[PDB]
Amino acid sequence: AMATGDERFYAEHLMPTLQGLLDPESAHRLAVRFTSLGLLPRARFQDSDMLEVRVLGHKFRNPVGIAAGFDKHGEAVDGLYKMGFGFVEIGSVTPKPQEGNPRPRVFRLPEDQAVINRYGFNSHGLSVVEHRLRARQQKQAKLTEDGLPLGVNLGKNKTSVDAAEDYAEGVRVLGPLADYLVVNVSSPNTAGLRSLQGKAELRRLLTKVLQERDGLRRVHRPAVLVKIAPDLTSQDKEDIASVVKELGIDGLIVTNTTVSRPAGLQGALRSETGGLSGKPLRDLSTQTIREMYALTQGRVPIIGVGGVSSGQDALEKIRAGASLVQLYTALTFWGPPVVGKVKRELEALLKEQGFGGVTDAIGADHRR
Ligand SMILES: CCn1c(CO)nn(-c2cc3c(cc2F)C(=O)[C@@H](c2ccccc2C)CN3C(C)C)c1=O
Ligand SMILES: Cc1cc2nc3c(=O)[nH]c(=O)nc-3n(C[C@H](O)[C@H](O)[C@H](O)COP(=O)(O)O)c2cc1C
Ligand SMILES: CCCCCCCCCCCC[N+](C)(C)[O-]
Ligand SMILES: O=C(O)c1cc(=O)[nH]c(=O)[nH]1
Ligand SMILES: [Cl-]
Ligand SMILES: [Cl-]
Repeated sequence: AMATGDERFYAEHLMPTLQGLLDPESAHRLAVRFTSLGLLPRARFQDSDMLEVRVLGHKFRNPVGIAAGFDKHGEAVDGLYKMGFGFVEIGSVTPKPQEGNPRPRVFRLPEDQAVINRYGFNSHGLSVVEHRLRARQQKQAKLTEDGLPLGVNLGKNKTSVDAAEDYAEGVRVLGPLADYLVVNVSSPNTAGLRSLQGKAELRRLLTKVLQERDGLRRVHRPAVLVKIAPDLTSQDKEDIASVVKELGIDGLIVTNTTVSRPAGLQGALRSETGGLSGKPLRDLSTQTIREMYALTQGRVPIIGVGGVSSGQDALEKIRAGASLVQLYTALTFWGPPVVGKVKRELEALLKEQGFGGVTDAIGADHRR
């Protein structure tokens, strides 16, 4: 097809050539700019009814989203929908602006189809992002009604003395502009942050977040999800599941990047500090989805993320318990045509495996 034409040219020629000329962070910035301007190949893929999912109080035209980190500051939302994503997540956004870690802080591992990053929550801050989303608020209301929801991922400032207050501020400022919020407690690149996944600290934090969310007017009241690491102990996972059910958290995003370094990585930069993403994370993420689905009795929507680059990858996460999936790292290797690729392959596999649509496949492995 013309679809598989672009896919091949991008993956085999354009992307490796451009990536060889650019610093990884320059590549990131350039990608956000081009996306923001809508300077994109044609997304010829027409979303099928088979791909629609109803979860988190919304219709999703397709189950493939852009993960947090690509558009940290909400600059490229419309362009990301033009790429064919069924939903967009922006952030992480911190309350105050902050620079993040010194450069270089992003590393390519092409032999592993992986990235390592240590951005450290570089953010324009809540006020900037609020004004950016306000400028297109009604455009987004129509997008959401048309099955293209918006998520906002909230972080905390490096120097904050009260983490829960940083998240509360995010709920109050960006909650009214979001379909869902994410309490990101799983960056590997902010000191002490992942300790907020622990039981006592998590219950107190999430209680505060949910109280702030519940105080928003109805049409401005988002779902609240918790994004977790792939590096949790069994105890940590059980505790999260317990808290989520007790408080009525609306969903989970599973997973962030890993601080592990799986045996077999080949890239020269494998021992850089930071979170590892892409292919080496894939199965660690899938198995975290599987465990969290079981621990929550299939009653808590999961957005599955980590190492998705194909329809098989997406379907493995769906069958393990994800209602929706995200990707980021694949885009850095394949470019924009990867979105249509994943969707096309996923549709084909659903038909081959006897599923009437995505919904029927959610958690299917648990019923074998
Ligand atoms: C992890 C940081 N990081 C890295 C380095 O690790 N790369 N990277 C991306 C670069 C990208 C893209 C997507 C990316 F995620 C595109 O989709 C590319 C693109 C092609 C044609 C038209 C329109 C677009 C937007 C352009 N490129 C580069 C060649 C500039 C990115 O965020
Ligand atoms: C450069 C980079 C920056 C990221 N920044 C964030 C972030 O600000 N917030 C967050 O929740 N996740 C962040 N992530 C994690 C992704 O959202 C995702 O959970 C992870 O990369 C696994 O998906 P992937 O293998 O498809 O990239 C970032 C990932 C990368 C590669
Ligand atoms: C930073 C990426 C550089 C490559 C950009 C490729 C943009 C191609 C999309 C332009 C729109 C398509 N058109 C009308 C020319 O066929
Ligand atoms: O800003 C970052 O360093 C970052 C945040 C996050 O949640 N995950 C990640 O891999 N990087
Ligand atoms: Cl508002
Ligand atoms: Cl590390």
